[PDB]
Amino acid sequence: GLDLAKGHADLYLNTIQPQIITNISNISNYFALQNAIPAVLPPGSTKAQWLR
Amino acid sequence: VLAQLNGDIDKVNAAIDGAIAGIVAGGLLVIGGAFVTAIGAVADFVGTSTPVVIGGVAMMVAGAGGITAGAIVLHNSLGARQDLYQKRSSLNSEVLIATQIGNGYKGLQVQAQNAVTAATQMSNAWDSLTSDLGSLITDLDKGITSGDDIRQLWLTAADTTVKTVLTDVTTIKAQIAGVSP
Amino acid sequence: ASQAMQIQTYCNSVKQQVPVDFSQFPNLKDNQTQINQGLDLAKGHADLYLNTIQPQIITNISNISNYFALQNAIPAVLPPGSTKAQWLRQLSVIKEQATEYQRLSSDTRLVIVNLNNNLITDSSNFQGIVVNLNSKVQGDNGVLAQLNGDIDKVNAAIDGAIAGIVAGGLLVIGGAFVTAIGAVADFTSTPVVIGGVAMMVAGAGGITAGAIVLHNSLGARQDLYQKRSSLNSEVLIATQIGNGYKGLQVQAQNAVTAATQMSNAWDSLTSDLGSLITDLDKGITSGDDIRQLWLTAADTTVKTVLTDVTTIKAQIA
Amino acid sequence: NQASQAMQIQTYCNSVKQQVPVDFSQFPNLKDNQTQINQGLDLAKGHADLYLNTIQPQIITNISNISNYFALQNAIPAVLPPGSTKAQWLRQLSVIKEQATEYQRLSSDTRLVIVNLNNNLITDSSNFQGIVVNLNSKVQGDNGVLAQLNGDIDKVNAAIDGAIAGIVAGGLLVIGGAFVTAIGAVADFVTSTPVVIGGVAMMVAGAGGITAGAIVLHNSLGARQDLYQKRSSLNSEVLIATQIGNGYKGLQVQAQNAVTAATQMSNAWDSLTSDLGSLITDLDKGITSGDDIRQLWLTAADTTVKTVLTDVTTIKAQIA
Ligand SMILES: [Cl-]
Ligand SMILES: [Cl-]
Ligand SMILES: [Cl-]
Ligand SMILES: [Cl-]
Ligand SMILES: [Cl-]
Ligand SMILES: [Cl-]
Ligand code: NA
Ligand code: NA
Repeated sequence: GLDLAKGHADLYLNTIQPQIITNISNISNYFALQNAIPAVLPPGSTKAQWLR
Repeated sequence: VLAQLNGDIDKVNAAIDGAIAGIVAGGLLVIGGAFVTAIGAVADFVGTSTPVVIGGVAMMVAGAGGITAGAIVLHNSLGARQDLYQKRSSLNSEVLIATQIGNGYKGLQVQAQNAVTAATQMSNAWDSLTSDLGSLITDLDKGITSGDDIRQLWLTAADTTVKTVLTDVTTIKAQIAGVSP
Repeated sequence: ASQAMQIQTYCNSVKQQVPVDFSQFPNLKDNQTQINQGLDLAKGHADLYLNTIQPQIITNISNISNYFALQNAIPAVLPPGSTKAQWLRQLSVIKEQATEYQRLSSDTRLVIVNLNNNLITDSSNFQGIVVNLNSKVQGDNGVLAQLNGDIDKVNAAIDGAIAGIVAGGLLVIGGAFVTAIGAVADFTSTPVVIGGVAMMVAGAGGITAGAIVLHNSLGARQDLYQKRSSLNSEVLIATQIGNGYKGLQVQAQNAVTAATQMSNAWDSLTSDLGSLITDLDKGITSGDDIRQLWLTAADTTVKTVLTDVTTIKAQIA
Repeated sequence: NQASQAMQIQTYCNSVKQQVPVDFSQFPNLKDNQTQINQGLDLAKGHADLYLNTIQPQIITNISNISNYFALQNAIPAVLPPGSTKAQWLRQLSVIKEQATEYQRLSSDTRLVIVNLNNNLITDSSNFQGIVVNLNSKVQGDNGVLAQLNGDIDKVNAAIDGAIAGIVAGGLLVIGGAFVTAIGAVADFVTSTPVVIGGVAMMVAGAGGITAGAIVLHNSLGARQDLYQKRSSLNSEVLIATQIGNGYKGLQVQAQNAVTAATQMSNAWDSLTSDLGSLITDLDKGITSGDDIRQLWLTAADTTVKTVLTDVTTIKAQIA
């Protein structure tokens, strides 16, 4: 019973926890892009470019 | 099991109490008897004083019996007693640990359930972002908004709320690294 | 103290312990084999950390730390004077490099997993030692209570024996006086010279009887208080070692926390390198302004990798 | 080291969510405490979740929106700004007044959310106090009983001491009698039946005492064991109630602290609402007033915006 429980703990510690931490990198990256958009499209740029 | 062990301990402790009682009683009979045996002996050297010389020697034999009997039972018992009290303390510890593991599982179950909630909230947060970007794409395409005012939205957000999210990211990473940002 | 300093402390501390010898206590034979096996293993783990893992972690991070110190940014636009051809090679070489470092980061994390399990094992074996000692002492205390009771009871036998001896002595002195008055009382008086000598014989009886019961009782009492002194010694040793292992247990538990924090720190580095790899790859295979988007994002991401590097370096010092 | 108001509620929430429901199925005397605790807990977790993923974000949102708008409009033009028709100036004031009115409503709405939060916390705090009280009364009861059991065990120990005394007495009579019986027997082979009877009498009496004592003993140890099982059971029950009790006492404190924090949040939002109201009044009375009276009200509105910004910083502080 105990051995199995430790198994469950390991799965959390070495499979799920990293996935959660990766999630923070993904959030960090999404916002890196979002704040880049207005830096690469100068003031007054095609609706076409913006949509891409 | 525990009930049996306690029973076994009660017997051994009783045996030992008994033995010691024998030894105290024994000693008194021997001293008492040696006095009776000595008076009865120099009363036969003058009637019918054998009735007390027997009683006196009876006491001494009984006494010496109790003493040597107690001594056997005692030296014999003492080793077993330690073994019994250790068995009990061991069983108590092991039952307690078995219970603790069970409680541990219950707790882990709760942690996992809380993790589901948390993960679900994360999915929904991403879904709002995607859907909200979709709305923005639609609004631009239909001509409700332009890249000139959308730019201002994002830069305002960069000045405040997005900057805040980025801060929280640094802070979270620090706290799970055990470091002071 | 840094995470590494905490594990380092635990390791140095565990290595300094001495194996136990409870051969004088048959009741602790099993605790001994448990403690010594546990200890031996723990020292193994400690050595591995001190001479293999800690240096390896410091190494891998130094290499990463240096590379990104140089490449502290990503050119998003096309630097002054380069064919687009050269720029794509320069981005591709960084992407390859980053991929190599991601793998190293990921490998470091596996090392750390192993470290965590070693620490968790040690912490656990120690908790077990304390528990098993506690239960032996709990047992000995039940017994000790009984022995104290048993000693109190026997003291009665000894008090009795001594009473017999004093009673005897008084009869002898009393009788010797009656025997002496009865002897100079013909001046008719053999009835009291008998009573006087009877007293003396009875007295001498009580004295030699009491002396047997006494030498016998003191022996039963001495036998009991030897068992007690033995149990007291055993309980004292178990407690001494117990407290030792309780302390070690704490150090180990703290080490687990520290190792777990290290894991998380490396996971951020790996994930963040992944983001950088993606951003570069999607920038290398994209349109003119889409390229700039991804490369700008990659530049933000490098700043993040540098942050992750400082964090790991902090954990170490 | 003192934590923000939101951090305090956040802590309580995270703390309550991590609790495990109890199972006192081994203790019939605690069946009611169990259903009370588990219901109380379940509800509390509900409240916690609501705070963590709905209310706290809502509060942070509303304040961000307010914070941004007034960051831009950090002042009120009390005179006619360089190059504008009086007509344009009145539109610019009217747009701010409309905007402020919108924010006042949002502030007021946030306050209702907080009221709800306060009641949730107050309910949780109360349910917890109740749990502790009901556990305490069960333990107070068990302690009355325990005292009696200890007394009862002390009494029975007499029966056991007696039984053992009987057995030792018996043994001595048998050994004593076997010696008398043996001397009386080889005194009849030298003429002594009066002592061979006395000797055998002793042996029979002794064997009687021994087998009698053995019954009384095995019987008494059983009565004592029956009593100390009830005691060990009560001790277990008292120990569990105390363990959980102390847990709920602690939770109760966390909740009480959370109430205080939520109440402080209420008061902070009340100041913002009232202060926005003052700003709305000052603008409205400045838009419909004389030349220098207009300037009075608009100057007052400008002071009032500074005040709104202060109120905003206060709320932001409460959150971080
Ligand atoms: Cl060994
Ligand atoms: Cl490596
Ligand atoms: Cl041990
Ligand atoms: Cl009950
Ligand atoms: Cl709202
Ligand atoms: Cl309750
Ligand atoms: Na170990
Ligand atoms: Na709530």
